Amino acid sequence: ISFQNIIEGTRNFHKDFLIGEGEIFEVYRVEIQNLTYAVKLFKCKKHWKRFLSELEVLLLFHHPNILELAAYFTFCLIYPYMRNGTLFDRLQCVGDTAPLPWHIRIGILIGISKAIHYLHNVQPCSVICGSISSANILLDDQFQPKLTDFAMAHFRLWYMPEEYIRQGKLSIKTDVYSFGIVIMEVLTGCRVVLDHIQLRDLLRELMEKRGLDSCLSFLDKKVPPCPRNFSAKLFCLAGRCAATRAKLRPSMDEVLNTLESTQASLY
Ligand SMILES: Nc1ncnc2c1ncn2[C@@H]1O[C@H](COP(=O)(O)OP(=O)(O)OP(O)(O)=S)[C@@H](O)[C@H]1O
Repeated sequence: ISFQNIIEGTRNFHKDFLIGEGEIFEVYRVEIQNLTYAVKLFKCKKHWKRFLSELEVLLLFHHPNILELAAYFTFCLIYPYMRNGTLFDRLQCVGDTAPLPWHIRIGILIGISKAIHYLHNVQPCSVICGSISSANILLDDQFQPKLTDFAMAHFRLWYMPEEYIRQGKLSIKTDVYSFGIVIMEVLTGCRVVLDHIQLRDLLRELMEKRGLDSCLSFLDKKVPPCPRNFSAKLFCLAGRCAATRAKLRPSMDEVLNTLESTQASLY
């Protein structure tokens, strides 16, 4: 609420409160009364335009699965603290946390797809998210997912498709492509790059040569296998989302409906 609040809430930015740091922000945990926050300390015109883009999105649009801006000062942005961390960290079991069970994994994918579906259709101009990734998906105390990072958003590089890298093109289908790779991480528990090939290339090669049921062998070993058709629907959906040709990718609306029927077969 005040900046004085952030100094006290961090014991003046003591290291005990430092969460981490990226390219644009230094990030601290802040305790203000009986709520916990993460403050992203704005640390180059490129940097600046990405700060504005983050502010623009979060001040105008709101969704249960988008991490909301609570306050800002101007230089910093304050968000509610997400105690279960990033999807990436949980898939990689950072800190020796237990692997996520399938019903949470599919719930995470559904929530994020709703957030993207909402952003792709907000009343004035639609929003292309631009930085969809397992790192930018945060998780609350019940593993409800929260989409974050709109520094690359636009109104209409492992996660980026060819037509973006090669020709600068950007669309609704950009987010679908990135989301497809996230599904691949969620199914396998692998990083986007493997110990040195890309997860997307490995799964696409396997699906073309050996069909959808052969990916069963790449399901995350740290849980018992999900049902066969759950796996096949999700690998299929991931492969289509990550297609090289944008025209082959489903809309996020169709993705959401597919994810939701996939969840039903789990129950
Ligand atoms: N609301 C939050 N709750 C918990 N951890 C958070 C929150 N916001 C940021 N973090 C973490 O703080 C650390 C640093 O954040 P980053 O996302 O790397 O910052 P950034 O400067 O926006 O990043 P870019 O993408 O590299 S510009 C990461 O480990 C994040 O997961």
